[PDB]
Amino acid sequence: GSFVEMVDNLRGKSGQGYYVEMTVGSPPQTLNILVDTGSSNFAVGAAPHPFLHRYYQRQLSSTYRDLRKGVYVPYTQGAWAGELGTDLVSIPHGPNVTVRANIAAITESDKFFINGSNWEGILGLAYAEIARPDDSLEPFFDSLVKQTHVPNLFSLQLCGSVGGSMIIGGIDHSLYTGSLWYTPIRREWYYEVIIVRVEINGQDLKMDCKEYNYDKSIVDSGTTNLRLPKKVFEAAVKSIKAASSTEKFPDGFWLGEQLVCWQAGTTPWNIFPVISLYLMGEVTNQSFRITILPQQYLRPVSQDDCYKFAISQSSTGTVMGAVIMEGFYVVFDRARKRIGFAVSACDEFRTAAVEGPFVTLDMEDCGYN
Ligand SMILES: C[C@H]1C[C@]2(CCN1Cc1ccccc1)C(NC1CCCCC1)=NC(=O)N2c1cccc(F)c1
Repeated sequence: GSFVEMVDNLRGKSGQGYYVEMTVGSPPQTLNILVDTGSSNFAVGAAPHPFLHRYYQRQLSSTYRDLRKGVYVPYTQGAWAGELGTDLVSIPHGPNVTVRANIAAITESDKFFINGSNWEGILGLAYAEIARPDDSLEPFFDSLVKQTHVPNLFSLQLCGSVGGSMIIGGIDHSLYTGSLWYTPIRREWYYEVIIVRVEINGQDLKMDCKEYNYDKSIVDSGTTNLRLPKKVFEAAVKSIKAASSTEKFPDGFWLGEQLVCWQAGTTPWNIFPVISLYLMGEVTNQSFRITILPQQYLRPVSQDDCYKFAISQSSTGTVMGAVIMEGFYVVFDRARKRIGFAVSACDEFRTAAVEGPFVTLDMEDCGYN
């Protein structure tokens, strides 16, 4: 294929995110950057930190332009503070272009960088509406499309030391099998989508579909888990427990407070159910479903394989994190305001699936207002 040089451009450590090499400034300064569809800022570590192997040195870059404005980005689990500026940016294993982009130089942080993750910055690929300090700070992808002829689309193949591909400007047919099924991007802020039905081993969870998207459902490459709103998490855990009753697990396992380990190569994948998420399709009353295996929602943490239940509670809507994305080739079709899912080219009894079409009525009632 024509996008061959972008294949395998992602690396990472299990549960520590996927990173791409990005070259900043003049002379070049290459750093490993977290690929995050759940945020909108391009920000790099710019001062020594115990968890950083390297950092951006603005004084060494002749093309760096200080924007003379600070920036602060807080989250529930951590935060960072820095200085705004612009500099020349290229992705050596990405598109063959160089752009002048906004860059936040991280000078201080709290619980943001991960010890041993091998990444030193973050590439927020979501929209300007959630950019900090505000929506006037143009995200990297917007700068890329405005300054070059690169098509307004990117796609991600995250393979569960990890690897993957970020194809910028198109779709690589070698990265998937079967058909690509599209769900609309409801609103351009996060990559917001609509889940219309949930099944555990083919059994309908039978909740009002508004609950699946309360207060939003997002596609986020930067979040490890499948995060579910409290009511949905509780019903989904109750159903998963019942479907996996051939073995008993402590309550704390389902809450992520306890891990369960098995002798190398003996994990009884067959005892755990498959999870199906139905997404709103592109045609009236049409939906499709994506099916997740336990190999995706049970994440590996000697002669023992330890696992964490990677489905967790949220009070800020559903988050379809790397747990969900890892079974699929995911297309962020920004030009047509849609997200595509296909079976990824990366057991003997079951496989992750993308199936359709299904008839689902009143799907418009599933969205939060
Ligand atoms: C950007 C952050 C935002 C993120 C999820 C992960 N990415 C990526 C990431 C960053 C650092 C380390 C690991 C992942 C988040 N996302 C929410 C989704 C729902 C709607 C509200 C936002 N909440 C958090 O607390 N996060 C977080 C997690 C760890 C460290 C950190 F500093 C922040």
